[PDB]
Amino acid sequence: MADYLISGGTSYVPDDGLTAQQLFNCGDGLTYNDFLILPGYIDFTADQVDLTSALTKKITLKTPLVSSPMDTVTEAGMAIAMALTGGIGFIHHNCTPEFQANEVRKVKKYYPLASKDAKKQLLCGAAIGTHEDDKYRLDLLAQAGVDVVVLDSSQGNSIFQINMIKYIKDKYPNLQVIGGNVVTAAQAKNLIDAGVDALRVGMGSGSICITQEVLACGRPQATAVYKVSEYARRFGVPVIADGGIQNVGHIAKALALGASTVMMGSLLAATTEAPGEYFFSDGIRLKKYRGMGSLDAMIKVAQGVSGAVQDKGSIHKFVPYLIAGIQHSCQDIGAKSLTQVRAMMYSGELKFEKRTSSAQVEGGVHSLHSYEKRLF
Amino acid sequence: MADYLISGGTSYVPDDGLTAQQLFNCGDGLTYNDFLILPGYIDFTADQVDLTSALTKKITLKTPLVSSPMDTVTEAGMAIAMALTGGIGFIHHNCTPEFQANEVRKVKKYYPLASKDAKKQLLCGAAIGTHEDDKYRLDLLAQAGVDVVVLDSSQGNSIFQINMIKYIKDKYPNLQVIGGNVVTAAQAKNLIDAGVDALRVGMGSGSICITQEVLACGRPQATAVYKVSEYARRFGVPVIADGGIQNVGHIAKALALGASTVMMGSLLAATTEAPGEYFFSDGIRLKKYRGMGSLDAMIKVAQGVSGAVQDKGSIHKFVPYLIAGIQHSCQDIGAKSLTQVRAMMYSGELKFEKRTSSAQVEGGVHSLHSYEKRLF
Amino acid sequence: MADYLISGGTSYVPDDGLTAQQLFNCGDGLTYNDFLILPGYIDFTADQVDLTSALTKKITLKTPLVSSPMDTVTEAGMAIAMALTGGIGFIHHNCTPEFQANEVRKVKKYYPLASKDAKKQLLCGAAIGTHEDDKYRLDLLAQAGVDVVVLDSSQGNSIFQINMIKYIKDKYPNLQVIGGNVVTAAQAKNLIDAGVDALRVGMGSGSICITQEVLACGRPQATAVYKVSEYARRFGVPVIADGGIQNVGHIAKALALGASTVMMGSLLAATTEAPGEYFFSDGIRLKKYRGMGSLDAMIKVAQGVSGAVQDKGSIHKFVPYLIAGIQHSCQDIGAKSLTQVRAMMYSGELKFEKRTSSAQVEGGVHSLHSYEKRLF
Amino acid sequence: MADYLISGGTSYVPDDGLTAQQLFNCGDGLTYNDFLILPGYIDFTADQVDLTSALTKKITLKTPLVSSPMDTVTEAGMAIAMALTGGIGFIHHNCTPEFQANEVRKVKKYYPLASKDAKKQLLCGAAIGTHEDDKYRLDLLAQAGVDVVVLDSSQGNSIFQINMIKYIKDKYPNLQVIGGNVVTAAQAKNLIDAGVDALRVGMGSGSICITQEVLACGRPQATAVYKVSEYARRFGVPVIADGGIQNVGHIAKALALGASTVMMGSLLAATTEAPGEYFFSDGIRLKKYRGMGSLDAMIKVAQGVSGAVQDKGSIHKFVPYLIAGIQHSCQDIGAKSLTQVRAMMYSGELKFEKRTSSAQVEGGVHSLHSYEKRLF
Ligand SMILES: NC(=O)c1ccc[n+]([C@@H]2O[C@H](COP(=O)([O-])OP(=O)(O)OC[C@H]3O[C@@H](n4cnc5c(N)ncnc54)[C@H](O)[C@@H]3O)[C@@H](O)[C@H]2O)c1
Ligand SMILES: NC(=O)c1ccc[n+]([C@@H]2O[C@H](COP(=O)([O-])OP(=O)(O)OC[C@H]3O[C@@H](n4cnc5c(N)ncnc54)[C@H](O)[C@@H]3O)[C@@H](O)[C@H]2O)c1
Ligand SMILES: NC(=O)c1ccc[n+]([C@@H]2O[C@H](COP(=O)([O-])OP(=O)(O)OC[C@H]3O[C@@H](n4cnc5c(N)ncnc54)[C@H](O)[C@@H]3O)[C@@H](O)[C@H]2O)c1
Ligand SMILES: NC(=O)c1ccc[n+]([C@@H]2O[C@H](COP(=O)([O-])OP(=O)(O)OC[C@H]3O[C@@H](n4cnc5c(N)ncnc54)[C@H](O)[C@@H]3O)[C@@H](O)[C@H]2O)c1
Ligand SMILES: O=c1[nH]cnc2c1ncn2[C@@H]1O[C@H](COP(=O)(O)O)[C@@H](O)[C@H]1O
Ligand SMILES: O=c1[nH]cnc2c1ncn2[C@@H]1O[C@H](COP(=O)(O)O)[C@@H](O)[C@H]1O
Ligand SMILES: O=c1[nH]cnc2c1ncn2[C@@H]1O[C@H](COP(=O)(O)O)[C@@H](O)[C@H]1O
Ligand SMILES: O=c1[nH]cnc2c1ncn2[C@@H]1O[C@H](COP(=O)(O)O)[C@@H](O)[C@H]1O
Repeated sequence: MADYLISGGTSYVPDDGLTAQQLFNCGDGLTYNDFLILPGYIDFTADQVDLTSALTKKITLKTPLVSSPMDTVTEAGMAIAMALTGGIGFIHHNCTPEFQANEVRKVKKYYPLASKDAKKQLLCGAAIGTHEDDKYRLDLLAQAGVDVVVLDSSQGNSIFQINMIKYIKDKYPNLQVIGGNVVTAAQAKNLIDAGVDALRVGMGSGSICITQEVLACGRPQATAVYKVSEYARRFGVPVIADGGIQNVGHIAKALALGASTVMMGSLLAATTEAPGEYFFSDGIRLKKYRGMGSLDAMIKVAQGVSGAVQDKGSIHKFVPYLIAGIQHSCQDIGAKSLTQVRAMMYSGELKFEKRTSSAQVEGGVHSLHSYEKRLF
Repeated sequence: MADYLISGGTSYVPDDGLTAQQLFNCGDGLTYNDFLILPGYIDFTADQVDLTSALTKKITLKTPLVSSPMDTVTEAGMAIAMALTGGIGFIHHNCTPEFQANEVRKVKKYYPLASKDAKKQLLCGAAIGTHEDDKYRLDLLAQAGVDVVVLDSSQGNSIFQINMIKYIKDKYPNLQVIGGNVVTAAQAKNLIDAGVDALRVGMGSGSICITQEVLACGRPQATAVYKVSEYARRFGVPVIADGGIQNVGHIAKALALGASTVMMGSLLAATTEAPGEYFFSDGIRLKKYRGMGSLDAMIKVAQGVSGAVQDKGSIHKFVPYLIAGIQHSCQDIGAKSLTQVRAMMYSGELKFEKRTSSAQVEGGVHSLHSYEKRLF
Repeated sequence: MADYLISGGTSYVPDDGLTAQQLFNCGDGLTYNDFLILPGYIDFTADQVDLTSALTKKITLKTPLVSSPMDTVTEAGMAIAMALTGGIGFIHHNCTPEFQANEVRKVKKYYPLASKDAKKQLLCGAAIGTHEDDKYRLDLLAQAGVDVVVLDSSQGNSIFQINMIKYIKDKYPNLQVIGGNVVTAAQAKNLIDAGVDALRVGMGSGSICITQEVLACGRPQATAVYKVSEYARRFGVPVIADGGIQNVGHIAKALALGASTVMMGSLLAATTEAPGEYFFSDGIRLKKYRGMGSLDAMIKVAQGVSGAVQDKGSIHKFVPYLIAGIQHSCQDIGAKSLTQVRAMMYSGELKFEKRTSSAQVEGGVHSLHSYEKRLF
Repeated sequence: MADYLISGGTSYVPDDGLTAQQLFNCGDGLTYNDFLILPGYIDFTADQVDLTSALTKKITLKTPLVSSPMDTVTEAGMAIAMALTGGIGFIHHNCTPEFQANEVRKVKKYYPLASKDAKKQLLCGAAIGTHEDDKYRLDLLAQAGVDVVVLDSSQGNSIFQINMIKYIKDKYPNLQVIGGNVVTAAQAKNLIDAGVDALRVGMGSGSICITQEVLACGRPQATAVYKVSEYARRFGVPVIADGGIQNVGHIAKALALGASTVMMGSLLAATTEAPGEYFFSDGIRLKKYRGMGSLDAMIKVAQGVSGAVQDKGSIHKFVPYLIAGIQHSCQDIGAKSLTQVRAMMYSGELKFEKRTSSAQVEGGVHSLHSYEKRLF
C-alpha cells in the first residue's frame, strides 16, 4: 500500500495554470473576456449538474439567473416568467409607489424549477430608492409582502443607505435587503457591518453605463466580483454580479469567480416579457432598452444612455439555453455543483489563465468569409 | 590550442532573446501571432531540410500536415490527396458507421512523399466518438483496417474516454489512438497514463470554435501546445496542434513550440477535395465550412458556427507551398530538421521574443494605399 | 442553507504563510534550521497519531526512523533493536562479505511496533557496493535472504549503479533496491527509469561529510528532500533523507517536506547497540563515530572525517522519545497521519515560513546565564 | 523511431537548479563557500579525467595549479617543484633584479606531467613591476629567457600598465604578459584591448589582503572570476583566480566558474620548497607568510599583513592530492575535461545553487564532540 502512503488518494496533478489570487493580485484590471478558465477532470454527465445557488442568507434559488430592475427590462411579467424557471426578478422603482405595489401584488397572486415560498407563492423581489420619501414606498411593499429588496444606488457606500438599512432591520426583521453597488472591499465592509444580507457588485461595467467615462469611478467587473466575493464570504454573504454580460460565457465565468447569482440586464432585455412593445428600424425587430442614469428617467447629470437591442423571443426558450450553458461549463470545468466550483476556485484546485488581445480576437470566429451564428 | 581549451568548440553567442520557458512562465496567455522566433545561423541550402515528423509512437510521416475530421473538410478524397503528399487524414464520424466504413475502405484500396504502410497501402486514419454505441463503429473500422483513430471530444479528460482507451488497448493492441482535446498538463497526464499513443492539443482556439466565448473553457493555443508538448515528451508522446492556423507562419511556429504534427482545419477547407461543391455569393467562389459544435450536426447547446471560406484550388498545388514555407522557416531558424528545431528549442539555443500589438500591426502590410497579396 | 452554498464546508482560512513551492522556488538553498512549519487546527489527541510510513514500494514500516549503514553506528545489534521498534537497519559493507552474511543471518534468526515479515521474521536491510566484485556479496546476501538493499554511493547517477540495478532486477525480482545518493531531479529521473524502488536523498549535508567543502558537490538538504520527493511521487517512489539531523525537529520537518522515511546517522550513533565500546576523554563517556569517506576506511582522496560523539544510552529509551516528538509535531501541525501531513503539504493547506539568522539565534535558548537542556 | 523524432537524443532532464547567469545577476556578491555545484551524470572512471588547462593564448599546462609571486611562498625551488608536476610558478619581484635573474636562470638550467617547452627546458614565469625602472628588470629577464611575465599590481587598470604592455608587445613579440588585478569587466576590456594575453582576476579576497577593509575597493571573488571570465572568452583570453582559496573545493568551483587556471598563494605556503625555514610557536611547526602590501616589503599605507601558517610538507605529496580532488569534483559534476566543465557551465547544462549560512555551517562538520580532519 506504499503508493497510497506517499501522498494519500490525490495523484500528482501538475502545476499548469494560475489560481485566482495570483491572477487578481498582479494589479491589472482584468474583465470577463480577458481571462478564461482551464478545464479539469470530469466523471459525470451533463444533465446531473446541480446549479442550486443562494441569493441572500435565507433565500436560495434553483438557478443563479436574476434580472436587473430597470424600467425597460422587467415588470411583473418577466418576474413571473423567471419565477417559473427558478430565478428571481426585481421591479424597478421608476414609477409611482402604487404602481410598484400593484405590480408586486400581481406577481404573488399568481415546470419543476420552483422558486416559490413556504406557502407556495412565488418568490419575487423589488427595488427601492434611498431618499427619505421611499419609506412610504417600502412600507406599502411590505403590506404587499415583498421578500427581498434592492437598495438600488450608483454608490453603495452612502450614509443614507446604511441609515436605511438600520431603518428596515429594526422594523422588518424577516425582510431582507440587497446592498450595492460596491466594487471594492472597503464599501463591502461598510455595508456588511450594517447588516446587509447580500451585496450586488459592479458599477460602471454595464451595457448602458458610461459613468466610468463620465464620472471616472468604478472598476473592471471581474476583479470587482472576485474581490468583493472574496471579502464577503468571510461573513457568509452572497454577491450579485451586474453588467458586462453579453453571453452565457460571461455569467459562467462570473459566478465561477465567487459570485453566487448574476444579474442580467441587457441579455434579458428585448424579450416577450419586456415592457413596451417591439418596433422596427432597418427591418430589424428590436425593443428600446434604457437605464436610469439616462436623462429620460423623468441642471442634472446623465450616467446612462437610451438605446435599443434586437429581440430573442420568450425567456422560456431562452433561459433553458442559459442553464444548459452554465451546465456544460460546470461540466468541463469539473465540478458537480456551483458550490463545488467555488470550492475548487478558493481551494486553488481550479486554475485560470490571463489572455492577451490576439488570443481574444482568435477566441471568437476568424479566418473565414461569412458565417451564421445561432446559439440554439 | 588555448582558444579551444577555454570553452570548447562553441563561440560566445551573446544572450539576446528569450528561451521558451522564460516566455511561457510569465503567466500571459500568448498565442501564435503574439510572439515570433528569432533567427540563428544557417550553413545549408533550403532544399535539403528534412521535415520528417512523427504522428504517434509507431507512425512517422514525411510531412507534419494533418487535417481535422469535420464533415465539411475531409473525406476519402482529401485523405488520398494528403496520403499522396506525406500527410494523414481523418474521416469525420458525423455519418452512419457503414458510410465511414466504405469511406475508409475507399482510401486504402487506392510523388515521392510516401506515407504508405509496410504493404504499400496508404496510411489513413479516422475519428470515432466516445459514447457506448461507438464500439459498433470502430470494430467495423478495424475490419476495414484503420491504423490510427482519434477519440474526438470537446473535453479530453472524461471517464468515458479513458474507459474507451482501456477498451481498445486490450482488444486491439496494434491499433493506436489519439486522445484529446487537452490544453493543460493535468489532463495530458490523465490521458497518457491510460495508454494514449499521441495527443491532439487545443480547444476553443479554432476558426469555428466559440466555446471560449460560450463555455468559458479552453486556453490560448500557443501556451497549450508548448506546455502539453513539454509534459508529453517526458513519456515520449507526440502532440497535434489544432486551431488558430491562418497561414504557413502559424504552423511553423506551432511545431517549433514542441508539436510534432499540426492539424489544419480551415486552411485545408474549401479545396477541390473538400465535400459538397462550390457556390457563389457576391461573385466569390466559396465553399461552406462548418464545425460539429454548430447545431447543424444533425434543448441542445451550440459550440460552433456554420459558415464559408473562399477557395484555394487543389492541395497538390497548395501543400507544396506549405512544405516550402516550413522548409524556409526551418532554414532561417537554423536547423536541418524539425527534430533539430525542437532540440534547439528545449536546449535553450533557439530563442523567442514576445511581440506587442503595435509590432503586430506593423508585422503585416502597412503604410500603403492598396496591395495584392498572392502567396504563390 | 445559504451559508453552505457560497463555498461548501470550508471556512475562510486566511492566507497567512507560504506554501512549499513558493518557498523552494525563490532560489535560496534553505536547510532544516532555516525554515519552520506554521501550525494549523487540531481536533484530536496526541496518542492517536499514526506514523505509518513506507520505505519502498512494497515495504511499509510502523515508524519512519531508519539508520545509515556506517561501520561506526549499526550492526545486527541496532538492527534487531530498531526492528523491535518499527524501524529498519542497514548493515555497512565495510567488512568481508562473509561477515556481512553472518551479520544479516544473526538479525533474521532472531513491543507492538512490529516491522517483521509475512513469516514473522524481522525486516532487516543491508548495504552493498557498486563495483563488479560486489555481485559475490549480494548473491550470498540473497542466500541469507535480505529483503531491501542500499546501493550506497557518493554519486547516485553512475553508469555502474544503473547497470547494477539492471543486474538485480532481472535476477532477483522480489528483491528491492535503494538508489542514491541523489540531490536533484535529473539523477532522480535517471535512477527511477532504471527501476529503483526507493531513493535515498542527500549528499554532503552529513555530520561527517566535508565533500561539499572538498569536492564542491551536493546541495542543501531541505531543498533536496523537497525536490527529489516532489519528482519521485510522480512515479510513486518514496525517498529517504540523510544528514543534517541533530534533533527530533529536523526529522519531523524533513519528512514533512515529502520524505517518507528519514535516515539517522549521527543521532543514532553512540548508543549501547553501536559498535566498539565506550571510552573517555575529559571525563565524558563517548564513542567514536566515523564515515566511509574518511581515509580510515581501510593516492586516495578523503570525503569524511573520523571523530566521536557523547552517548545517549539505549535506543529503547531513545526512539520512543523520537516517535513522541514526531507525534507532537504532527499533532500541532494538524494532521492525524504522516500521509495527511504530506497531503496537506502538496495540497497547499500546510504552510511554511522562511526564517532569518536572528530569528534562528532567538529560536533556541537565549538571554540567560546558564541552563540544563534535558530532552527526556 | 518516433521516440527519437520528438526531441532527438537528449532525454527530458528536469529543470532543477540555477544556471550561472541567473545566479550571478541577482546582484548579491557571492563568494566560493556561499554557493555550490549540483551534480550531473557520470559514465566514466575517476582516473581518465583530463585536467589540461590553458595559461595564456599559447601556453597550456597539464594542471591548472599556479602559484602567486610573493616573497614568502615561491622561489626557483617551488618553481622547479611545480614545473615537475605540470603547473607554473612566478618569481616575486621583491628583490634585486640580478637576484631575480639568477633565480630564473636556476629554474631553466634544471614524473609524466611535463610543463616544459619545445626544447625541453622547464616553463617558468616571473613577476615584474610597473614603474619605469622595471624595464631594466625585464630586459635582463628576457636575456635569461623568461616565457610569461605577470604585471603585478593592486589595480590592473592604470595608464602605467597599459603603457608597459605597449612597451613589451612591440619589443618582445614572443614574450607574453599577465595583466591584473581586475575584478570587473570594464578594466578587463581596458587590458584586453591593449593586447593582454591572459588576465589574473581578483583583488582584496586574498588570505593576506585587507585592502577591502582598508581601501574599500575590490569585490567578492566568485562573482569576479565569473564575470571577468565571461567577458574574457569573447576575445579568447584565459583568466587566473587569486585569493579566497582554503581547500581543494574552492579551486574546483573556481575554475568551474570560467577560470582556466587558479593561483594558489596561502595553500601553497609553508611547504618544504617555501622560503626561509620553519620555526616553532606553541609547539606548532609553522613558517611565516607575508604579502607585499604589508609594510615589511622594505608616509606609506599598508594593504596587507605579516603572519604565519602551519606546514603541509612537500608539494610532491600535496599537489597529487589537489589534482585528485579536482579529478573527483570533475567526475561527479559529470565532465571528462575542464573544457567540458566550462562548456557545460556556459551552455546552461551544468547548474548551481545559492547556499545560506545555516547550510554553510552544516556543510562542514557539526553535531559531534571532537574530530580529526586529515585530508590525505
Ligand atoms: N453600473 C451601475 O450599477 C450603476 C451606475 C450608476 C448609476 N446606476 C443607476 O443609476 C440610478 C440612479 O443612481 P443615483 O444613486 O446616482 O440617483 P439617486 O437619485 O438615487 O441619488 C442621487 C444622489 O443623491 C444622493 N442621495 C441619496 N440619498 C439621498 C438623500 N436622502 N438625500 C440627499 N441625497 C441623497 C446620492 O449620493 C446620489 O449621488 C440608480 O437607480 C442606478 O440604478 C447604476
Ligand atoms: N476546439 C475543439 O477542439 C473543440 C471544442 C469543442 C467542440 N469540438 C467539437 O465538438 C464535437 C462534439 O463535442 P462533444 O464532446 O461536446 O459532443 P459529444 O456528443 O461527444 O459529448 C457530449 C457530452 O456527453 C458526455 N459524454 C461523452 N460520452 C458520454 C457517454 N457514454 N455517456 C454520457 N455522456 C457522455 C461528454 O462529456 C459531453 O459533454 C466534437 O466532435 C468536437 O470535434 C471541438
Ligand atoms: N553524504 C553522503 O551521502 C556521502 C557523500 C560522499 C560519500 N559518502 C560515502 O562515501 C562511501 C564511498 O563513496 P564512493 O562512491 O566515492 O566510493 P566507491 O569506492 O564506491 O567509488 C569510487 C569511485 O569509483 C567509481 N566507481 C563505482 N563503481 C565503479 C566501478 N565498477 N568501476 C570503476 N569505478 C567505479 C565511482 O564513480 C567513484 O567515484 C560511500 O559508501 C558513501 O557512503 C556518502
Ligand atoms: N588581492 C591582490 O591581488 C592585491 C591587492 C592589493 C595589493 N596587492 C599587492 O600589493 C603589491 C603592491 O601593490 P601596488 O601596485 O599598490 O604598489 P606599487 O608600488 O606597484 O604602486 C603604487 C602606486 O603607484 C602607482 N604607480 C604604478 N606605476 C607608477 C609609476 N611609473 N609612476 C607613478 N606611479 C605609479 C600605482 O597606481 C600605485 O597606486 C603588489 O605587488 C600586489 O601584489 C595585491
Ligand atoms: O442608467 C444607468 N447608468 C449606469 N448603469 C446602469 C444604468 N441602468 C442600469 N445600470 C447597470 O447596468 C446593469 C445591467 O447590466 P447589463 O445591461 O447586462 O450591462 C444593472 O444591473 C445596473 O448595475
Ligand atoms: O464545431 C466545433 N466547435 C468548436 N471547435 C471545433 C469545431 N469543429 C472543429 N473544431 C476544432 O477546430 C479545429 C480546426 O482548426 P481550424 O479550422 O484550422 O481553426 C479542429 O481540429 C477542432 O479542434
Ligand atoms: O564518509 C562519509 N563522507 C561523506 N558523507 C557520509 C560519510 N559517511 C556517511 N555519510 C553520510 O552521512 C549520513 C549520516 O547522517 P548524519 O550522520 O546523521 O549526518 C549518511 O546517511 C551518509 O549519507
Ligand atoms: O600584500 C598583499 N596585500 C593584498 N593582497 C595580496 C598581497 N599579497 C598577495 N596578495 C594577493 O593574495 C593572493 C594569494 O592568495 P591566497 O594567499 O591563497 O589568499 C595573491 O595572488 C595576491 O592577489
